[PDB]
Formats: sequence, C-alpha cells, structure tokens
Amino acid sequence: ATDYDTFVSERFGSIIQAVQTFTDSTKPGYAFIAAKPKSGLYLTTVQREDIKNYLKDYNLAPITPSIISPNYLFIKTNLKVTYALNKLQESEQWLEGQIIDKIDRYYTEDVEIFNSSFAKSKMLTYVDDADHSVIGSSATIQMVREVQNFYKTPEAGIKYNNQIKDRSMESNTFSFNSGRKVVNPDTGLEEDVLYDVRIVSTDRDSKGIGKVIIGPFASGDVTENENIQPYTGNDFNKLANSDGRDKYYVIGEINYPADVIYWNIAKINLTSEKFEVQTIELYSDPTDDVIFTRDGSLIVFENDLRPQYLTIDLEPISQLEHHH
Amino acid sequence: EKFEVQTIELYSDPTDDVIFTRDGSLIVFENDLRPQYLTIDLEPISQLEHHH
Amino acid sequence: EDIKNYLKDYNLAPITPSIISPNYLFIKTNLKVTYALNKLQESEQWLEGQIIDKID
Repeated sequence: ATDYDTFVSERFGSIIQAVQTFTDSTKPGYAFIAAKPKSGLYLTTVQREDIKNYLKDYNLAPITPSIISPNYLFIKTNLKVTYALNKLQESEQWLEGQIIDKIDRYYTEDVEIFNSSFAKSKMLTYVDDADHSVIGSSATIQMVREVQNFYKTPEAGIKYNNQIKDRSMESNTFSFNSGRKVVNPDTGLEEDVLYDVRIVSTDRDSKGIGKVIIGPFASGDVTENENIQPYTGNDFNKLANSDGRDKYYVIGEINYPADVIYWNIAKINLTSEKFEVQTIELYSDPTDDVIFTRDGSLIVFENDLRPQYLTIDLEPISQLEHHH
Repeated sequence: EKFEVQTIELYSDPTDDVIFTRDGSLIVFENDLRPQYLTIDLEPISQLEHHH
Repeated sequence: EDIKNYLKDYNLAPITPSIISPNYLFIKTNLKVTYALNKLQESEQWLEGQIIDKID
C-alpha cells in the first residue's frame, strides 16, 4: 500500500485524496494503484498519464503499476430527519443543505479512506449534529456497486465485501431490443420494440447459493432449447408491467456467504448488441448497519454528483398529537 | 380466575424517530431494576491492514 | 494460531501462508565411546551426560 502510494501522495497531494496499492489474486504479476481525486470521482486520463509517467522517473523497466480509479461502494441513503418547528429559523431547503454537509464531513473524515468503513449509526449522529434543532433522525441504506459492463461479471466476480439479504441484489433497468417491427405511422413505418429488463437474485438454497436471473421476456424473442428454459421459482422480485411479460431466465449465481456474484448474459444467446446500454448499477440491502471495504474498494459520498443516492424526508414537529 | 397473571406488558413499535413523554408520562431507563428491557448483542471484528 | 494471526497484521486477503512444524529427519545413533579408566574421575553415568551434551 503506502510503500509506493505515499510517494505518489506527495507529488500529487493537490489532487489525489486516496491512494493504495494491491494485487489481484489471479491477475498474477499485476499491481494496481487505486486513486481517488480529492476533486471528485475519476482522475482524468491526462491526470493519469502524467502520474504513470513518474514510473519512469523512478526507474523500473518491468511493466510497472497500473494507476486506476478506486472500486467505489456507494450507500443509497434514505434519510429521515425530524426537527422542531420552533427551533428552526431558516428554510427547510436550508436545513437540508446544513445536514447534507454534515454527512459529507463525516465521510471525508472517517469514511473516505481505504479499508476504513461506513457506520450508519455514526453518520446519523452527524446528522443530529447539524443544527441545534434536529431532534432525531433515522435512516435506511442500500449498497451500490457501479458496474462497468452489464453483459458479464468480471472473469473473477463482483463482490460487495459485505453480506446482503435474500432477493436483495437487483440492478436497475435497461432496454432490451427484441427485433420485431411495430408498424406505427405515428413515428414512420417501423420502431424496433424495446422493453425494459433488470437482473435480480433469488433466495439462498440449502447450502447458501442463489441464482442470478434476468428480467421479463415475451417467449419468442428468447430461444429455448432443453436446458435453457424459463426459470420458475417466484423466489425473487418480479417487476412492474403493462405488457404480457413474465418469462425470466437464469445466468450466473450469487454465493451469498462468500459474496461473489458471477453472471454472463451469453448463457442465453443474447449478444451485447441486443441491449441499449453498456453500464449498469447493482443494488442490495446490507445485512448490517456497518459496512466494509477491502482491496481497492472505497466507500464515498459524492453528493453533488451522485445525488440520486441520498433522499431526505423532514418531519416538522410542534406539540403534537401527530408525526405520522 | 382463569388467568394466572395480574400485571402484563404492552408492546408497540412507534412511527416516531422521536418518542414523546407528556402528561404524567415519563421515559425512563432503569436497567438494574428493569434489565428485561435491553438486550446487547456484541459482534467482534477482524482487524484490517496491519502492515506498513 | 497466534503466529498465523500476524498474517492479518500484514494485510493479505488471499489465503496466506500455512505455518506448520518442520519435516524432521532423525538419526538413530548407535554410539560407542571407548575411554581411559585412569583418566576418568566421575561416574560412567556422568560421562554419558557429558557427551550427550556435546552431541546436542
């Protein structure tokens, strides 16, 4: 870690706020250094080529350390703060600002650091701490791993470094392109029907394993031969429809206890071409309210840039027959 | 007569992230004399990096 | 288990080195020492001790 990270952390301390090295058991030979810009999220490919070009500075001929951006774990927070009407001078809009700062001040200080961790109980005491009028808060978290490629998990897998619950793992939705014509003079003569779809996990087996299955289809546009046939279990979360779509299929699988997640859309004869996205986001409920980082993973609150991962509900109180 | 007891306990869980006491009501914590109203389950954690 | 638990101390997540006891090769020795009566003060039992130390 610090053996080489620190140096770098000297010649570049004006940008990078977090640097640590690690190996991949598997990508033998390769040493990577994750670095987080103090100034946001991803170092720029120019900022990255400069930093790599101090590798020559310190003479090493062997292929030498790949710099790269950190594997972020995000907390989708659903915050609720109840406050006293009397004791609150400015706008609700102000108050939010006042606390959404506190959250960040906790993250920067105690969390946004390698192998340091997020404790929901701590940041809530930060929230409480934001005004002299913030009587008490509560909070509900999710974990977000932002997936680089939707089509197949890495060679190795995707892991949260944390225990999730059953059926918990679920990506967002991405358009699948069937291939049929719609024949609609509204928009010409042909739209190419494309219905949303997601990738969810099902319940632990006898032995700790689930199945990573992929959202609703219309019989025809997925070819089934004995082997590859519709999944049947109802041990997962189906999604809102308006269409006659209820045929989910099975790729990869979740090892709940070892938290590893592998899937590969290929397991059903569907080329990347068929989906109009390239990136997705995987969510899942933690088991605990204390969540952890490990090799090159970093937990981070970047809220003016990932605002989708915080929501604040306030509850103004006076006196009082009622706060819900 | 058909009931062994005299006193019982009435549990509800609030919608309140804040519980209000009020008239003659009083929120108290007497663990010694009311230990039943507190269970602590600890959990120990492995150390992280010790190496540098 | 103590010694293995410095493996965490120095951070490595991969399954990391198994400590274990050495594969011993032993020499069954059948020793014979001939000594001079005159020049030996203490017991034979002593002498043995004296040499069984030297071996070690």
